[PDB]
Parts: sequence; structure tokens; C-alpha cells
Amino acid sequence: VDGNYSVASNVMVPMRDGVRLAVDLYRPDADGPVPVLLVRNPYDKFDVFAWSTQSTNWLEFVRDGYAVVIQDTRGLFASEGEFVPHVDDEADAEDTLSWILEQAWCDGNVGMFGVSYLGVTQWQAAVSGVGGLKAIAPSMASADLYRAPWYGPGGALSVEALLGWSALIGTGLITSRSDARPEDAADFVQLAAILNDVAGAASVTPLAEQPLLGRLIPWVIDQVVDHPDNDESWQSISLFERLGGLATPALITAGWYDGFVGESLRTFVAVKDNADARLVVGPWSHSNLTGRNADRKFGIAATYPIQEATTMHKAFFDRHLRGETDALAGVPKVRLFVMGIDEWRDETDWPLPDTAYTPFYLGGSGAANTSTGGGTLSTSISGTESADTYLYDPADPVPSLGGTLLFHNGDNGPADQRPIHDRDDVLCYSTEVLTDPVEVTGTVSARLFVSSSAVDTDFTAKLVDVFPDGRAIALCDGIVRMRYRETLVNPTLIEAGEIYEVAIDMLATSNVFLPGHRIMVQVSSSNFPKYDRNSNTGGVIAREQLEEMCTAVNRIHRGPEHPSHIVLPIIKRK
Amino acid sequence: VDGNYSVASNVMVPMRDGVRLAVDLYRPDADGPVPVLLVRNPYDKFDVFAWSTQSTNWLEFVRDGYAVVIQDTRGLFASEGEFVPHVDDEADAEDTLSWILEQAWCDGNVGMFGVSYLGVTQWQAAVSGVGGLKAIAPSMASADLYRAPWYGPGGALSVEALLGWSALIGTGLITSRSDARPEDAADFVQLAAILNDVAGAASVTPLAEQPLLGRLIPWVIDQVVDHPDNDESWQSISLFERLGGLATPALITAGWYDGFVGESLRTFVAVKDNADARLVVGPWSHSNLTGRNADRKFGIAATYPIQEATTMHKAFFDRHLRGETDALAGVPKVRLFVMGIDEWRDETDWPLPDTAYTPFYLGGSGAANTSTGGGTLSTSISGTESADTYLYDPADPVPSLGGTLLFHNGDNGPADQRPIHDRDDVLCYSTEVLTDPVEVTGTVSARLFVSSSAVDTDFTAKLVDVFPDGRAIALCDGIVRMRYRETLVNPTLIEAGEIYEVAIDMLATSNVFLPGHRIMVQVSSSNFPKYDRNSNTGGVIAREQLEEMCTAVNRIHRGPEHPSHIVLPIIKRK
Ligand SMILES: *C1(O)O[C@H](CS)[C@@H](CS)O1
Ligand SMILES: *C1(O)O[C@H](CS)[C@@H](CS)O1
Ligand SMILES: [Cl-]
Ligand SMILES: [Cl-]
Ligand SMILES: [Cl-]
Ligand SMILES: [Cl-]
Ligand SMILES: [Cl-]
Ligand SMILES: [Cl-]
Ligand SMILES: [Cl-]
Ligand SMILES: [Cl-]
Ligand SMILES: [Cl-]
Ligand SMILES: [Cl-]
Ligand SMILES: [Cl-]
Ligand SMILES: [Cl-]
Repeated sequence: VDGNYSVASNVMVPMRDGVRLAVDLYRPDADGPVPVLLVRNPYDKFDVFAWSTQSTNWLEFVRDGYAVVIQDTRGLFASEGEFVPHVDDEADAEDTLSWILEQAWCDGNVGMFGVSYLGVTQWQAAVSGVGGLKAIAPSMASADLYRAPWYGPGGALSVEALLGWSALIGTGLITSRSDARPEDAADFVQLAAILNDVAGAASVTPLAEQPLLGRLIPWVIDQVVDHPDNDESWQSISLFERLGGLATPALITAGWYDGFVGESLRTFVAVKDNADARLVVGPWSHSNLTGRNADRKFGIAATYPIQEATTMHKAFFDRHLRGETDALAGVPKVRLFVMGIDEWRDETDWPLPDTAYTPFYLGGSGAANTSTGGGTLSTSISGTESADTYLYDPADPVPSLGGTLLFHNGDNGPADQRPIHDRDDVLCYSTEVLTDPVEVTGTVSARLFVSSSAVDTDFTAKLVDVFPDGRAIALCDGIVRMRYRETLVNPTLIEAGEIYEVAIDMLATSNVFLPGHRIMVQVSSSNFPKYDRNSNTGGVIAREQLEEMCTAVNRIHRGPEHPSHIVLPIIKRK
Repeated sequence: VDGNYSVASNVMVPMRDGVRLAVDLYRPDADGPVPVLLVRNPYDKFDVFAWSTQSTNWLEFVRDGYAVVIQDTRGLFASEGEFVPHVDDEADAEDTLSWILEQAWCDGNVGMFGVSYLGVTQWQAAVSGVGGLKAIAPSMASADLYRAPWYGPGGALSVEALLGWSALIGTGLITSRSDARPEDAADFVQLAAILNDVAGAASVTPLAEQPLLGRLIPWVIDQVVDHPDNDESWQSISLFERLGGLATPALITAGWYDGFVGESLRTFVAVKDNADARLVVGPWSHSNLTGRNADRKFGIAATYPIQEATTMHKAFFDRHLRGETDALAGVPKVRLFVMGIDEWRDETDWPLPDTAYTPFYLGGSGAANTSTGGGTLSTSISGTESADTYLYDPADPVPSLGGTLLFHNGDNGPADQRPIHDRDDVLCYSTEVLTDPVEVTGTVSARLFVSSSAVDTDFTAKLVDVFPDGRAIALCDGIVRMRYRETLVNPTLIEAGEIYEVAIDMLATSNVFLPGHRIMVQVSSSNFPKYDRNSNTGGVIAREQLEEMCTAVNRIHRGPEHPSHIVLPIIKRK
């Protein structure tokens, strides 16, 4: 009967080492084999409502004749083995895909879909060389775990992401084990305390001493905190350099305030030339898909459009798993939620063709410290040679407000920045009030001429849309940890007092700055706990006590010989 | 096989009039008949992810051997017939329950669960007299549709709820019909415009002229706007007076910032003496179950505890549908999220035994207008005879901020009230800063001595927790429309200048006002668009143009002879 299906729970699938992973099979009433979709989940395959609202109404797929397999990853819930993030997922995906392809009910065409870890695992599957995998759909994901979510392109630890997620998994690991232990109740309370106060958890020094999390999930220290360089341990689990050799269609979803946005977009660029890639980007953060935020509403159209996503995914899988050649007729290659105008818009590529990568130079009379300083932004190079100076004290970092926070206040991406505008270590540069709209849609970066009293420090840059009523709404931001200014792999220290030209990768955005608005940039040396705080010593940061850390006098140089600027991806549409 | 199940889609169930409703059947692998749970849904039975995250992980029930039936209500999606809210649901539930009880796979025990309209429909089923219905679990629901969600105990129209919901249903009605009409695209755009600006939609006068909504869903005017009195049309669909005669166990869930909270709690009180009733109340609004709000976080424990809810529901159904006499061992009768301390706490009854209903009298030197006026609250009667006076202008009502908003900014219940504290028509009365905690948990009401220059007007009261940092966080509120001061059924006008003692039903709350806080009350004559604005004419409010409305000089009298007060349900726990 068309539209009917069955569900078989805890089918045990043997991996190459004999360890069995548990899957649930959602199989249509059909007269032969069918195309199959696989989801690999570390958050309990039974708990479909927890993630599915951030993905698709995928029971539609089953009603329409796809089978869906949802698997508990190794060592969690109904699966056997031991859980360690990332390290087993390439092999376990390969073995699971192979098993699916052998089954009586599989017609030789397999795809995947899902969000976050259920997205990362798709890239890990895609590099398997299993020919039967015909398409993937990774949402809010990455193919380079160093670059997102654990560190970043600037070489700072994403400490709130790490501690928050590890606490969440710790809840899952305890729930997963054989029998209830006497210490479980107390552990549950302590994990809740982390999740209620992630900045507090991230503030304890040395950062690497994590009695609870290090016991429940040793990986948090053994892999993540202990490997600050993008070294061989990270390379082993990175998929990114293999993506260029694939020819697998990928339906990639991202969010402008999502921790993964830079890496999600990079995956699109990596695969678009060799296969049918699609891109959808909304104004979401990882835990807030609503389009509504404390000081910024994007409209109901911005709410994660789950039924349209379901329709698009089905069309995509119909094309690539069922060979229906016209199934993607009328579906755009790229679909972006353009903020400011707050509208969805179709595009033919990402980056947009006809992006003008335009320098906006830092300038102004007098000090740019605070929002009431003299800092300006202009497409003209600054005429006078100036410098703005501030003290960065690791004991008092600039607090994270919105942006791409994951677990610490991760539900307010477009946050009003006014609460930090009176800080002397927040340098502000803005355009005059705009008389005509300026669209910035693309990857964003800064090139700053900087110096420090320290042998290492950080520099941050954050793009902001200043509204007529004074709201200073965050758009995108990044950081550079100076030891990693030239390479994430082979860091070197800097010379105190020397001027360096450094790049800051500020991920990406899509925003029309409307008439009456200003374009604004904040520059500082911290953004905590989005990123851990540089100790300004040149030491092993995660092993330092707060008292061992140093203050730094940091300086931004601007003028004709030191033309510090932000590069904005300008789109002009007449 | 234990834990396995099948799903049959669009099984057509004939009602007494021959109209067939569509259901989906989730049936366990079992060797005989099983207990059955029914959900009646006007938002597409296929779309399980849309509502289920506000309810239960109910596939657990199916894995554990319950069948679940999800039905499209009459006239929507796969069902035949014509949709009109509420009026067919008693009969259609009775006929559906009868059909279920006849099936080979039903063991004679049926229950229900679900939220909002999926909760209201359970009360409509419970009055059917079908013996096979053994238990219900209505969450965020009402048994009196006048009192919630469409009007209220004060006799004001809940206009934002009506217009928002009607626009949402209008999206569903268009999606449900036979073929795509030329006007659908434009209608979709107009419905989105309402949902993006519900206060704007509610501001158009006469309110009763609704070209779009009145066309798509005539009921919005024909029933709701046209029947402002709690008359026979409302009585026909009310279940409340029948609840006392039932002996059906009910697991009732509510939220302190939920539009239905007063009516949800009343249902518990109505059924607790004759059957096993249970109550769970969290700090949620109808669309925000997260525990996180713009200026108030309740902690991760406050997040809707879906797996604990699932466990509790299964225990409840095991007791009442499977006759497992000890299934509810250790489950409390009442479980409340107590705000302020921000902790869950078990109780033996609602209202709490040992509630001290305590008057806090309005007082103060000079005018109480604005938060910087002299208004005080005290357990002692005020010594001097005073009055506070303000102008209520319907063209400039007090804006709704938090509370029990449903569709207009309905995701910030505990909203900071400071943005309206400089208004001359917002009278503020507060205690001194507290040195010891004061717990207020229970139903809340005010008794005000009032007068007006008009023959009708409204009075509002709102309880507020003032935090040390100045946040003035809304707790609960109500309104009295003066023509309905003595009865919602047979209104009469007032005499200009005469003093009336009136009651304002402020629903309920649970809050510990901690040391360093104040208890605060705001009094006014509007709260828009939570409630429509009184025209101050004595006319048919929804038929008046704004220009036809009048301003009113309204007065609150306070002193020994006019002891205006709020009655707080004080709990003292040593
Ligand atoms: C997703 O499920 O949430 C996490 C946020 S850090 C991420 C870990 S790879 O996957
Ligand atoms: C629930 O589904 O949401 C509505 C809020 S007004 C309500 C109508 S009875 O049911
Ligand atoms: Cl293992
Ligand atoms: Cl262990
Ligand atoms: Cl906005
Ligand atoms: Cl749009
Ligand atoms: Cl100098
Ligand atoms: Cl130089
Ligand atoms: Cl009908
Ligand atoms: Cl019609
Ligand atoms: Cl708070
Ligand atoms: Cl608690
Ligand atoms: Cl007078
Ligand atoms: Cl009198």
C-alpha cells in the first residue's frame, strides 16, 4: 500500500571489527527494493523529534517510497563499542553503507541527510568510496573539525562550544551505560551547572583541568584542549582535502549565525565543480532556527522552512537516487536569506558572481576607542598615519554577544552590541549614515596592521549594522591568534613592538545595510567564551593559571603606509 | 516483535453524518489487541514534528505496545467535510472513539494526549460518555473557549490570539483545498503580513471588518468578534460545567506564561475530586517552551522536559489503560516550576494547601503614576483617602509586553516592563525592597475601587517582580471590562463618576520574590493587543471606528474606606 510503512527497532549491524551498531529501519510498503536514506546520530536514534525539526519532515520520504535508516553511533545508546567523537565514523559509515547495499530492500541507491553531527558524519561517509552512495545533504556541518566547531581559521579554541557539547554528550554517555552508578545523580547536577553557566565553566584556569568532563569524555582534553595546533591528530579526521576529488551531489544548508557557517560554505565551494551542489543559507544560529531574536526579528519567512526543505530534499533525492532527470527543474543552485531587506533570494553561485571585494579603510581623528571615539570607515585610504592603543587584560576579556556562539547564549546571533561599546578595548570604526543601500553578501575578512607589547596575543574583528534607533546588530566576526598568523600548523611567536600585517577570517554574511544605517567594525583582542582568551605569554594557553597570564598593550596602525581595512563583498544590484 | 510497529496512512473513518475523517494508525507488533491513544489535530496529522516537541516522545508509547491514532479534524487536510472551529469536535470525537473501540486491534482501553487544540479536543471527547475512554492528558488547553483563548474572565477579546490563529489556520485551509486557486499566492502573502504584525492587524477599525480572514474563515467574525458576551453560542461549545460530573483521570499540563493557564488550572480543580488528576506547570509561553527569554532565563531544568513528560504519561496510561495499580508509585499529584528559586517542586494539591490569601493594599504619598511615583504596596490598610487619576486614550493603549501573549511577541512571557514605566497611564505600586523571601504560588486577583468619566472602560492589573538590577519582570495579569464587572453574560453600563468595587482575575503564578527584590503591581486601562481596546463609549466595541471612540479619565481610589488591593496567594515554607 502506497504511503504505508513499517518500523523495525534495534536491528544490529556488524562493523568490520565485530562491534554491532543499532539501527532503526523505516521501510515503505513496496513490491521490490527501494532507495535508502541513512542518518547517523549520537543523540539516540529513537529520539527523532529532538533533531528532525532542524532538518526535514522526513516521514514524507518514507510515505513516498524511500527507506530511512537511523543509526546510533558507536558506543552510544543501543550500539555496542566505545564512543570517541569523529574517529570511528568514516569506517563505521563505510561498513553501514555496505550493509544497507546488501539488503533485500535496498535498490542500490543510498543517500544521507541531517544536521550538525548528523551532517559531519555525511562528509565522513562521502569519502568512503562506496559507489552506492549517490547524494548527501549535510546541514549546519563541517568537513574540517579543527576549523569548525572546535577551533577556527584563526587558531583560537572555541571553548564554549567544546565545554557545552561535552556536557551534553556527558548527559548521553551516562544515560547510555549498563547500570545506574551511585555518582550519576551528582554528575547530572554538575553537567547541568556547566550548561547553565558555560562562560563560568570556561573561566576556570588552567583550562585543561576538567575533572568532570575529562573523566566522562577524556577526548575533551586528550584530543581537543591538548592539540591547539592544526596537527596530524586533526588532519586524520579532516575530510576537506578529499572533497575536491569527490563527484557526489550535496545539498548543503548553513546559517549566518551558525558556528559552522564558514566551513559549511567552504564545502559547497569544494564540491560544486564536480557534482550537483545546492546551497541554502538562512539567518539562523545552531539552536535558534526561529528567525526571532531579542533585538532583531527577520520575519516569519525566516523561520526554518521545514516543508520547503522537505520538498527540496525529496526533489534532490529523486534526481540523484531515482534518476528522475527533471526532478530539480526550477530549483535554484543557491538560495540565501538576505538580511536587512529580510528576504529570500535565489542566486546562481556562491560566492556570488560579480562580488566586488572592496576595502573599507580604518581612519578617523583622535582615538577610535569606544563607540563615541572618532573611528571611521571609508573606501578611501586614510590620509594621516595614526594608531589606536588599548590594554587587553585576560582577566577582563570582551564578552561574547551573539555571533556564532553555540552553547553559551547561542540563541541571539544578531545581538545588540551596545552593552560593550563603552569599553576602552573595543575600537569602533563606522561609515557615515548611508543614503543608499549597500549590500554585503559573501565571505568577509580584515587586513590589520597590528603590534603588541606581548610575544603572542589575539586580534578580533566584528562587522555590525547600526540601526537608526541605535541598535548595533552583530553580523559576522573572526579572530586571529598571532602565533598562527601565517599557519595553523607551525606557529611562531611575534616580536614585541614590531608591526605585522595580519588577516582575520570573519566567515560570511548576507546583509543589505539600508538607508539610515551605518556599517561598523569593532576591533579588539578577545571575544570570550566564543574563543578562549589569549594569555599574552607565548605559552601553552590552556595550561596557564590566570595569575600567570599577562596584560598586553595592543595597537592598531592605520594610515597611508599601514592601510588597515575590512574587505567587504559588495553586491550592486540595479 | 516487541518494539516494532507499522504505520497505515489515510484510513478513512465515517462519522454519523457519512463524512469521513482521515486517520493514521501507528500499531505495534503484538499478538492481540492493545490499548490505544487518540490525537485530534487541525494542523495535518502527517506533520508530527510540528507539535510533538511540545508534548511527548510518543513513539515510545508505540514501541511499548500502545497503538496511536492521529486524526485530521473535519474539513482539513485529508479529511472530508467543512472546517469550523470547535463545533463538530464533540460529535466527531465520540464517533472516532466508537470506531476505535470496534477495531480488532483495540483492547477496549483508549486514552488521549496532546497540546493546545489537541488538548481542547480531549475535553470535548471526555464529555462523550464513551466508557472506553479511560484517561486524557490535555496540555496547554481549556474547557471553556470563551474564557480561554478567545475572550477571558474579564470579558475582553483576546484579539491578537484570534487574528494570529485565524491567519495560521488560513494558511492551512488554503493548503487543504482541492486545487490551487489564482488568489492563493496573494492570500498567502497577506496572511504572512498579519503574522509579522499582529498588533497592526488588530489596530484596524472597525475591528469586525476583516476582509481576508472573514473570507477564509467566516467564524472569526460570525462567532468570535460578533459574540462579545459569554452567550448561548459560547455555552454550546463550553465543556466546563460538565467536567464536575466526569470521573475521567486527566494529566493536565500548563505554563505560567501560557494563554490557557487560568483555564488549564481550573480544569484540574474541576476534576480532581472524582478521578486521578495530575498537574504539571512550567514557566512556558505557548510558543516558547525553552525556559529562555530576552531578559529572564529559568535554567536548563526549565526547558520543557520532554523525556520526563513521556515517562510520566506512560506511567499514567499504564495505570489507567493497562490497570497496573502501582504504575504511578512515586509520581507527585502536582509538580510546579517555582520561579525565582527557579526549581521544580512537588505538591499534594492545587491550590496549595495552606495558601494564605493575603491582601496587599495600594497606598502612597502623592500620585502613583509612573514607576517614579509614590505608589506603595503593604499588608496594612492605607491610612489616608487618596486617588490616582489618568487619561486612557484608545488611540494610545498601553502596549502588551510578555504575559500570556499567544501570537504577537508570544515568546517573551517574563518581559521587562521598564519600557512602559514612564507612561502616565501606568500606575505603579511596590513594596519596599525585601529582606526575606516571599513566595506567591496560587491564583491571583485584585479588588479595585474605580471610577470613570465614561459609561464603560477597562481596568488592568499586572504583578511584577522587580530585580536588583532594575528589570521589572512580568508575572501575571488580568483585565476587567467594566460592563462585565458582575457577569460575562448580562452586561450593564456604569454611571460616570460613581465608585465601583471590581475584581480583576489575574490568572495564576508561582514565584519566590527573593531578598533584594520588590513586589510590584501596575494598574492601567489597556493592554493591547493581548486584549482589544475599550472604546469608552458603551457601544459595540468591535464595530466602532477609532474616531468614534472616546478618551476616559479613570481613577483608582485607595484608603481606609476604599481599600483597593491585590490578593496574593502567600506560601510560607520554613
Ligand atoms: C551538532 O550535533 O552540534 C554540535 C555543536 S558543537 C556539533 C558537534 S560536531 O554537532
Ligand atoms: C492551539 O493549537 O493553539 C491555539 C492558540 S490560540 C489554540 C486554539 S484553541 O490551540
Ligand atoms: Cl569500540
Ligand atoms: Cl568507565
Ligand atoms: Cl528587527
Ligand atoms: Cl522572502
Ligand atoms: Cl609610543
Ligand atoms: Cl612597518
Ligand atoms: Cl461538514
Ligand atoms: Cl470557498
Ligand atoms: Cl535571569
Ligand atoms: Cl529543578
Ligand atoms: Cl475631582
Ligand atoms: Cl463610595
